[PDB]
Amino acid sequence: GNECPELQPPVHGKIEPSQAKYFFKDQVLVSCDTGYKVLKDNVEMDTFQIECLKDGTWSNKIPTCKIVDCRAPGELEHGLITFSTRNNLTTYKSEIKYSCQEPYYKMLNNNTGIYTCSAQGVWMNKVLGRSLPTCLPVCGLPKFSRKLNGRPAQKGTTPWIAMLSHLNGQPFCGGSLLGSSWIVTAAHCLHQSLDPEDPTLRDSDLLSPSDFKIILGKHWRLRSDENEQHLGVKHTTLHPQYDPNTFENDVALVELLESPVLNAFVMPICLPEGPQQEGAMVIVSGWGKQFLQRFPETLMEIEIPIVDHSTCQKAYAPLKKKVTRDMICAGEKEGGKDACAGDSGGPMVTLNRERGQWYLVGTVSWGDDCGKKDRYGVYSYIHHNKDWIQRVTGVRN
Repeated sequence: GNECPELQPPVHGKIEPSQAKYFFKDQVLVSCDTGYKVLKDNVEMDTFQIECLKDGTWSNKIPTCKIVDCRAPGELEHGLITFSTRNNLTTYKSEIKYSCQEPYYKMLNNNTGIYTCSAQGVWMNKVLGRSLPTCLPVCGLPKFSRKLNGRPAQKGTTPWIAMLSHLNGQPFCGGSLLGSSWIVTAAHCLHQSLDPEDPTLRDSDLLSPSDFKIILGKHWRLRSDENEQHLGVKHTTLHPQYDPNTFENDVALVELLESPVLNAFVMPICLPEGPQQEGAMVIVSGWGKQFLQRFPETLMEIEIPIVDHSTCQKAYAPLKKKVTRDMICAGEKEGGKDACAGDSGGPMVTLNRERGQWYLVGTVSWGDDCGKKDRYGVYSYIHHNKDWIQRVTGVRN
């Protein structure tokens, strides 16, 4: 030998140790700059080692430096990936952009959604870092308009209402879609009538996810739509302080087994962000006979004002029925037939201007027999238990 030829550092790389002349048994590591790695026969490596042989030749040839590949970006549920070039580059320094599926979803915290391929082969966002953005369900924004009591509801104007039916489709309660997977309803909808001689709620009384289903995007009471989504039930949670005899905290939460596809006919209703006032106008909807002579063919609605707590209590006091602070009343005049509005668990909503958003004020309560509640319509004051609901479902407006 015994000297080996001068070595050429690869592009975007280097060689160590850097000697003026190399002689037998000398060794060198070939490495690459930040964002690049050594490429030897399609195997990536931090360094590759060469040595000077006795005959004066190097053990191998200088490999090359290949740019790092962040590979395929993480999937954003309800979101979209938009590359910053027509070639969809997933390599070092390249960028992509996450966008939520408008208008049915919006990005949480309005994160830029921009991710860059880092030197360590990971897509990184300035704020979240490695974590992906969150696409939230847009609530209370109906896509169909209102033509402008008692009256059949216009198709598409109540995309949040849920029908709690038997496995065959027979309704027995109402409900509202919250977030992506939750149905808020009345606690007394989720258990069989208790024994008058032993009025205590027990687990066997509760009905199971196998006993009923949820139907969304439904307009006709008995007829079928193409918009109807029949979903199975996963689990149910009645309010911890639900009293089936006084109907205190008569609110419950149904976790759907599979989530509905959000569209022009199926969207969640917004949670309350503040208490309601006396005289405030609300809308109550349902499929029951309600204030009608006979059962309707389509969903029904009625715009009625809120009644101040006190006046309600006073009207029910002579009947030994205590209207608790977790309850809200509505209607026009006591015994005015509009105290029978809605189905148990059904929604009571109102408009938040100029937010142009609808939100849930209460759920129909005190049972499905209006004779036992003819003074005023009593509902589970959602505002009162917003914390528990938000705590359990993890839902945000």
